[PDB]
Amino acid sequence: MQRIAINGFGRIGRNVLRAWFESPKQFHFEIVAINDIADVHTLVHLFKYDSTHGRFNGKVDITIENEKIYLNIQSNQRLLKVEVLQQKQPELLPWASLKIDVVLECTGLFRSHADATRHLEAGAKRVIIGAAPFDHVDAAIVYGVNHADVKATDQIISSVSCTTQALVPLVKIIDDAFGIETALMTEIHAVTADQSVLDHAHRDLRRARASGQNIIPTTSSALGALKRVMPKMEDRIDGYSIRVPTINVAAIDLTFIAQSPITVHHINELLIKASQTDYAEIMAVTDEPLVSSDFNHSPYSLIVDLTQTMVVGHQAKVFAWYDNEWGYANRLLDLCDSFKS
Amino acid sequence: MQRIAINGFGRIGRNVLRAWFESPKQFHFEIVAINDIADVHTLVHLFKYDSTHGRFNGKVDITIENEKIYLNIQSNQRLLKVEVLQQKQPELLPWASLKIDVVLECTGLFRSHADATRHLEAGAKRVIIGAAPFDHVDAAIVYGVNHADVKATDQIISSVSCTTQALVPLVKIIDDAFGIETALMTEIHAVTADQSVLDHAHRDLRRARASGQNIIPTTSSALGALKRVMPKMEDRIDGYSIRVPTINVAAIDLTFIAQSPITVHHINELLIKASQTDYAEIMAVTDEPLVSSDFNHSPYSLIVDLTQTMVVGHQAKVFAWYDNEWGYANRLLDLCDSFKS
Amino acid sequence: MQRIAINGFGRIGRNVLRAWFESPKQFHFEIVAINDIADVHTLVHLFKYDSTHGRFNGKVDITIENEKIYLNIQSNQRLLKVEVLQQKQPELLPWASLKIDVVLECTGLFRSHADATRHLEAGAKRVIIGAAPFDHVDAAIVYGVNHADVKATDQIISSVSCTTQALVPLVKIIDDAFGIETALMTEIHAVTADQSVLDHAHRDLRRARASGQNIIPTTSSALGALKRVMPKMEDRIDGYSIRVPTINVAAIDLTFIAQSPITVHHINELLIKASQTDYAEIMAVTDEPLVSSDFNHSPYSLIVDLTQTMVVGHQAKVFAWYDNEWGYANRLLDLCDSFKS
Amino acid sequence: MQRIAINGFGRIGRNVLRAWFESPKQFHFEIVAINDIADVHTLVHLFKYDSTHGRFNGKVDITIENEKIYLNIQSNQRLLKVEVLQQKQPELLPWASLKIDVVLECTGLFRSHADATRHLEAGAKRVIIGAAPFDHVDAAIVYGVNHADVKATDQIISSVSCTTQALVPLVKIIDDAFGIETALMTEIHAVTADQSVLDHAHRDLRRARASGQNIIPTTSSALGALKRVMPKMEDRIDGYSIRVPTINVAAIDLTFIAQSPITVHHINELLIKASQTDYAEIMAVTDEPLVSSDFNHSPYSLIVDLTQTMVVGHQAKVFAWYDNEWGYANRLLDLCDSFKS
Ligand SMILES: NC(=O)c1ccc[n+]([C@@H]2O[C@H](COP(=O)([O-])OP(=O)(O)OC[C@H]3O[C@@H](n4cnc5c(N)ncnc54)[C@H](O)[C@@H]3O)[C@@H](O)[C@H]2O)c1
Ligand SMILES: NC(=O)c1ccc[n+]([C@@H]2O[C@H](COP(=O)([O-])OP(=O)(O)OC[C@H]3O[C@@H](n4cnc5c(N)ncnc54)[C@H](O)[C@@H]3O)[C@@H](O)[C@H]2O)c1
Ligand SMILES: NC(=O)c1ccc[n+]([C@@H]2O[C@H](COP(=O)([O-])OP(=O)(O)OC[C@H]3O[C@@H](n4cnc5c(N)ncnc54)[C@H](O)[C@@H]3O)[C@@H](O)[C@H]2O)c1
Ligand SMILES: NC(=O)c1ccc[n+]([C@@H]2O[C@H](COP(=O)([O-])OP(=O)(O)OC[C@H]3O[C@@H](n4cnc5c(N)ncnc54)[C@H](O)[C@@H]3O)[C@@H](O)[C@H]2O)c1
Ligand SMILES: [Mg+2]
Repeated sequence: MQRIAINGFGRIGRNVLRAWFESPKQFHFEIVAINDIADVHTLVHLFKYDSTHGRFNGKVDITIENEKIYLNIQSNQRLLKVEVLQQKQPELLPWASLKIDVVLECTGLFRSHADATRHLEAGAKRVIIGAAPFDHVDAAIVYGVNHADVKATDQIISSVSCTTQALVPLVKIIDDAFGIETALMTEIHAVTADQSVLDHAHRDLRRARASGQNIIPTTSSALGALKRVMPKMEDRIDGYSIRVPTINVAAIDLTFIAQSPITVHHINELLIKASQTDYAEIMAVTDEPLVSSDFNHSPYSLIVDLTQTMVVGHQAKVFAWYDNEWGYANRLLDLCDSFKS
Repeated sequence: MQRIAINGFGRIGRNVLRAWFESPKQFHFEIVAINDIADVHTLVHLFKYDSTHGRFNGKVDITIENEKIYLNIQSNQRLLKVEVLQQKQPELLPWASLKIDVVLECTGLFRSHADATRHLEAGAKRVIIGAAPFDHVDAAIVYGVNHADVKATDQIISSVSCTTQALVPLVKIIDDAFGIETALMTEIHAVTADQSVLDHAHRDLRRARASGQNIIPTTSSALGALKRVMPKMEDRIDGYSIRVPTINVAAIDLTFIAQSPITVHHINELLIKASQTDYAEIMAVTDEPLVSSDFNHSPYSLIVDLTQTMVVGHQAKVFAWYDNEWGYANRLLDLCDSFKS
Repeated sequence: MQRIAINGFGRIGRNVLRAWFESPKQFHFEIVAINDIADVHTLVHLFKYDSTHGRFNGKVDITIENEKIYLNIQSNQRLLKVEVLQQKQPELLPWASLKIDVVLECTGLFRSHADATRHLEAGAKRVIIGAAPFDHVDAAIVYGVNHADVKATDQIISSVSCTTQALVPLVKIIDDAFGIETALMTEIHAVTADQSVLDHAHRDLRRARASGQNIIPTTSSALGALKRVMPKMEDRIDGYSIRVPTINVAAIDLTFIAQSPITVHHINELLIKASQTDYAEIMAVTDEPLVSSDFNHSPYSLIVDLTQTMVVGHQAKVFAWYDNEWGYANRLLDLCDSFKS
Repeated sequence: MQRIAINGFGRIGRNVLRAWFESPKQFHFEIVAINDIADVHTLVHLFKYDSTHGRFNGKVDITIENEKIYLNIQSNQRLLKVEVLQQKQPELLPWASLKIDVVLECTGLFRSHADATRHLEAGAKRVIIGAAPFDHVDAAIVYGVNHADVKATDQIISSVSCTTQALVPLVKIIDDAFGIETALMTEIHAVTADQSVLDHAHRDLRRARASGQNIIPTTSSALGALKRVMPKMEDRIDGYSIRVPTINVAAIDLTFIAQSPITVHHINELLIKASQTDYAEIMAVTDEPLVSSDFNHSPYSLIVDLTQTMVVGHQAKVFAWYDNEWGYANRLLDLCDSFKS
């Protein structure tokens, strides 16, 4: 019965903890610690009150022992006691004391294989970097696709990105059935926590601009990450992302060149079958006239909007929605649950 | 000189009149009447104050004369005296007595050949439908591409849409140089007037949804319209539009298969060259990391963002911005100006 | 028990029906009919999918029995079967046939005593106008304040407005304990369905302006409505509303002159004591550092934010939140429930 | 001429530089240096492209002479050569060499007398802190009210806040005419650069919350600041600020108890006369139904909205708009100009 810790109690970290309590299936592992540079009182406040996902439907108590700070959290007839830490430098964390089996690295600041190793030094056995790899990882994993390819010897793992976890299924499903010559991705994405309120100095001159006022083209880490999960598609895939002023939920627009005959009907039927069989854990398809809000708090890795499917000659476009926060958080727990032996 | 009337004093109609006063170049025609179902005081207020384009830099006085209502408008060293009408039925408009050469039909309600002809019945010599054709038109015109083909028998002209005026040049330039087998268009567009503030009954169930809260995929009239200007593109292009919570400015994302070798470098050089020569009146290209608000109040039909160009194999993506209100308005003025030398 | 109909399935009508299913209290009456000008498929879609309140957690099945349309709705262990009408004129509705005890009039168009009685002609026994009075009503009711005052002969009742149901308790509690010489109200309010997406002709020149871009001061009906509930406050109170770009939830800021000694502590203690006793059904008090989204889907008529209370000399300001949709809907259900024997 | 430096090239600093170029009448002093922690290319990009105020109508060329970085800026028939620094510690800046007469302190981080004096150590003869006094200042100045009270020996000056520069004139004008017993302010203010895009750890739990999604009550420095400027009003005035999802422009809502007879007419007439006589430089009054975006890029410290004025008994509300960025930036330049140039 494994022991998970979360480093970085932000949009992803907090949602991982909520999704644990809200899941209709109880997970076999326990989350037993969290860390963030903010104090516990700020953390509990933000865990309880969320502008995107609403009030946490449960009870949180804070316990100060002589040394340690704990949360006692109850919801949906489940209970966790969760040590809270406030240590900026992940090597100085007490992962050995706490017997931590997996650390979920959700800060965005420790994606290098070196930085992820800091958690290995502090005592943890295994790290899931919750982002695209910066350089080296023992594996890059998309739950529902290649999670069985985790070797019990692998110690630094990447759960890639929200975008990746939606792209890879699409690419795999379509490449297996029709063959993909090349494809280009357009992602339309809600604002993210690293953007700016008003125009302000920032590393990226596009993300420096007022996030509430602009359509903002930007890079996606998803293409680099898809190469690692499917090296057979090197040089065959590119794309980018566009930030717009919604609070949550994203869509992927994938345009590809088929290597065999295609119709709108054949593509949709294939995606329906995939969703009903081999991918039913992470994938759904709808034909209802829905918009982004309707997928807020959806646990799926992608939801294909089949009415958007288009074909001209050898070229086609498919479209899928996903909750970039709730889908990924759920896939993190699904991944941790897959290590059970 | 020519005598222009404007039917429907909305986003487009008001921006047409504003752009006449703001144009660096005076036009060789006059706007002599406007018609709306709204009261003159409402129209003058909205003409003077605009949430998108700022205050009209000028003065407006209402006078009554012979029981007719006029606006006297002074700005940028020009004055217009403009009759104001309030007739919901085009056939009952006094175009014959006003000696109207051109009606700009900007209501959205009279796009059919028969409906547009009502202005002809009322005595105007020529209508421009400020929208895509519904059924039939004498001619579908994109200024700077095929405005020279207008013949004196073309009485009902469609100036198509914002999107078509950006898409048609892109397709043409690229098809002429490299050849397009097929292409798919994704437009990312600011909210439009016909959308909803909150979820509300509406003919279209996606545009029924709260416009400030959602990413909303919907149809685009632009592909139908492009096919009327370039019939050879039938069955070779398709696309769709996405509404997002910004007030103004749109982007087109065009994905195509080239029929000859492409690189990013070569595509960009072609588009730059086009912008300097044959399409200098309507088209610019930038290489700066810009966002939508940077194009607000730009008069160009399109501004290629050369930093977004991508190529994999035979497949490319190009990206261009436009102010969907100010570009189109200026193109309506340009079209009228071309009607007599 | 008792049989209710809803005329107008908009933000209010739809949320009344949702709130029926969601209420922890089960109500001893049934909604047996809805009427809108829109078709049933649009209505069901909007009932199921909401940008503000999320997906309805339940199922709807549309059946045709006779030539009558019905919704079979199941949620929260509860079930209703509701006839669906599409009649634009209330006198033509089948209320006598259906044996309607109470019509909830939620269109906004039949607020006058004459228009409302059309339901009574059509066969309904009692109408509740879900809006401030236009001219005369038999009674103007704030649930939890003066609902005991409904006479069995009262046939045309007004449940006033969301703003009125926050304001009246506040004014009453404070005037009763300390005395209010005069007071002024500033409401800060989310956008409402009658506002504009872009600058558009509108009867109100302020509400003509782009609702996602602007702070928009406008009128509030709550002052007239309050004066019908409390005629003593004629000439002693005024105020206005400011619309800002949020989707739901509002706040009242009430500045009053006290007729007797006041402190922050004493005002807060009073409001707390009222919330715990005579007003526990409709009122809460918090001292947590919360924001508007934290009150979305709150059923309270008002939640006082005690940290905002200020006193200078004889002048004070109190501040209360409310979900302007969900509070009002629940108060409508509470009012209907109060009519039982 | 007099020689000014800007410390902190953000929303205020950048607008100060733009306002220099845009002012119809040329200022007779020059801005010769800017310092920020961000790289010069980021600074020049943000200076040229602004989501709120549009593109700079000018050209900027970056030059390296010696080991010094210079901005050569040309706009509106005016030229400046501006050294760019990147020194986080103000004691280390080369103000002695540059013979700086006045440093505009626009970072928000150096508001204490000791912090501001670091600029004096570096050789600057005078500092204007562009914010409320933190501990002590030689003078707290509202331009147009008490800028004449500056002494030649005053070295650390506060120009207070945008809010204070609107509040003080109102309080003063109304107090001088009718007498204010007490007053309470509500400010409705656009989002600021220190807020959050999504729910995020922050020192302040309300400003932690998604700024595009929420109404957020918070504190204002203006009340403390007004006390420094007008000591007689100790114990007579309080208030607070509310952040809402617009990008720029704020309003003051001021409720006061008057010590002599008042009417709406008399209050408005007073404010109009004040604006035409003693306050013409900094104040305007409108009687048209305007909204926030109509004041974007307005240089006034306050524009009174005479249609909002209300009176009940001895109590009154007045309402004023201001562009929080452009007003304050203009007032900084005017205060510098008041020292002679
Ligand atoms: N938000 C999404 O939609 C999404 C989806 C998939 C993956 N991701 C990835 O998740 C990661 C985090 O993103 P987020 O949206 O949760 O951002 P966030 O800013 O909400 O979370 C970052 C958190 O880390 C904390 N923190 C900062 N420095 C720290 C340190 N030294 N030690 C510990 N905690 C520290 C912050 O206080 C904060 O709570 C990134 O790699 C991001 O790319 C995000
Ligand atoms: N705004 C854009 O981005 C854009 C770009 C290109 C084309 N268009 C097209 O322009 C047309 C108008 O769109 P808009 O954005 O100006 O919309 P709008 O709703 O702002 O304009 C419609 C106007 O027509 C008036 N009107 C309605 N019925 C009338 C009647 N019977 N007679 C006279 N006036 C009447 C209304 O009062 C309103 O002023 C549409 O066909 C639209 O597709 C819009
Ligand atoms: N939403 C709020 O915050 C709030 C709170 C209190 C009171 N109110 C009041 O309630 C009323 C309705 O407001 P709303 O927000 O629900 O508006 P809405 O526009 O969302 O709903 C109006 C509904 O009435 C329907 N309708 C129109 N004409 C009809 C007819 N002849 N017969 C039947 N149905 C018809 C429309 O199709 C629509 O579904 C207004 O008077 C409003 O001021 C609103
Ligand atoms: N924006 C408004 O409406 C407004 C109005 C009145 C007063 N103010 C005040 O003006 C100040 C600045 O606010 P702003 O809106 O310009 O914010 P901002 O964040 O846009 O500007 C701050 C700037 O300072 C720079 N900076 C940070 N640390 C620095 C350092 N050590 N040395 C030099 N430069 C450094 C940052 O890179 C940034 O460019 C604050 O005190 C604010 O309250 C703001
Ligand atoms: Mg909106």
